[PDB]
Amino acid sequence: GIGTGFPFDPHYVEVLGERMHYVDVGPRDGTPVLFLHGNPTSSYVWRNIIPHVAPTHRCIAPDLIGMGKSDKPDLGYFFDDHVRFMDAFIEALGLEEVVLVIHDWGSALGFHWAKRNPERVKGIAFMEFIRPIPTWDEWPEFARETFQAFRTTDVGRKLIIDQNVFIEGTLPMGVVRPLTEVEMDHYREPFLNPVDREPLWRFPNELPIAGEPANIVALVEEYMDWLHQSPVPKLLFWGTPGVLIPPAEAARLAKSLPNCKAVDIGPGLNLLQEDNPDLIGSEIARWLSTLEI
Ligand SMILES: *CCCCCCOCCOCCNC(=O)CCCCC[N+]1=C(/C=C/C=C2/N(C)c3ccccc3C2(C)C)C(C)(C)c2ccccc21
Ligand SMILES: [Cl-]
Ligand SMILES: [Mg+2]
Repeated sequence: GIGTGFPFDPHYVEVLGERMHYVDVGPRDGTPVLFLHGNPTSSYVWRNIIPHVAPTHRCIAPDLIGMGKSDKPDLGYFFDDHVRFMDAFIEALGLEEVVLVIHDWGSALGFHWAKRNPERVKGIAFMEFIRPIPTWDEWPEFARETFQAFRTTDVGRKLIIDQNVFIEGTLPMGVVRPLTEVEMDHYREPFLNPVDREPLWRFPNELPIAGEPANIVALVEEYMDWLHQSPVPKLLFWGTPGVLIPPAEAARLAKSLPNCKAVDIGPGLNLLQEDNPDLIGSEIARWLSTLEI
């Protein structure tokens, strides 16, 4: 079956005065592989991919601030806040060069960090990643009405904060196969207290859709432009129908991105890791063996 356990010893590091939790497994030397989750997940989303990689490479998987087992400061939980904390996490572990494996808002962090630190990125594997969505028509039809509602202060907070819709509704709708209760309970655990749900609401309000917020559109356009001019090895996983990255978009990127291999993981929405962890993990391990690391 698909594993439901999380058999990783907890590690913590102090970051801007807060403790951040992270997985750290695999060999001690070499180039580490840094796995960045997004909304509304945690390092749990990588639990069945890490074991394919850990035999050959160090795997580091932090929980974003306010998420997973990381601390919950008083924060806006803006993308800008996550940039400060992730920048500081990477320096607090003393990382030098890395390979990135990134998803959803973790991909916006990873691509933005790579743009600003290009000499330190030896490869990027990515899936269901943040790109500009120029109009609402380019958001999947089945999810337009809900994300339009999320992007309000009254109805959106009632849904996501009061009723925990991103965890109880949106997350399962991002997986083709049924999630089981152990898996849901791991995703629920950081958010049992409603007042701890601000990241889950601020994130969809940061998504670059139909030109807003314009600062996030600008930041994401910048790292997409960087990506298209970078020789860094790239590995793109995509599913059908997808959510952020539909098949036609994956095919465009497979053509336009330098040094990019694309892999079709079969049926998939947003949390591709939950529908096909073994192909994602085995293809990352293979690709790592071809990098000059
Ligand atoms: C970085 C991107 C991450 C993507 C994650 C995966 O995304 C998958 C695509 O999105 C799926 C979107 N659909 C859903 O989330 C389905 C669940 C919707 C909420 C259903 N629901 C409730 C509904 C309350 C009422 C609503 N109102 C008034 C309204 C108005 C406009 C649009 C939509 C809506 C909804 C949200 C339907 C309650 C009863 C609160 C509830 C309780 C528990 C679970 C689900 C729901
Ligand atoms: Cl989101
Ligand atoms: Mg504090």
